[PDB]
Amino acid sequence: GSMEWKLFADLAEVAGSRTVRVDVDGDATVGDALDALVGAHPALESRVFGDDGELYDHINVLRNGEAAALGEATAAGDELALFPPVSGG
Ligand SMILES: [Mg+2]
Ligand SMILES: [Mg+2]
Repeated sequence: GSMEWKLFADLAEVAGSRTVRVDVDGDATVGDALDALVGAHPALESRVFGDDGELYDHINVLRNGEAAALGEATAAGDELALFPPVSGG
């Protein structure tokens, strides 16, 4: 199904977009949807994933308003969000 990522702060700046539509498999996880996002906007890759290819602990991923693990299922119509940590103390 199709779903959309909303990007904020530094991540929206790096991607050059505040909203990205992705179309993933019916059994796609949030992690699969995240890989689709990065494929569309590869500049995000260094900000989202560590050297090990794992999501950084300090990146906040939401699915429909709630904290989401990358293993969570998705559904057509989902609104996913990525928030970075703030730069200030
Ligand atoms: Mg990398
Ligand atoms: Mg390495």
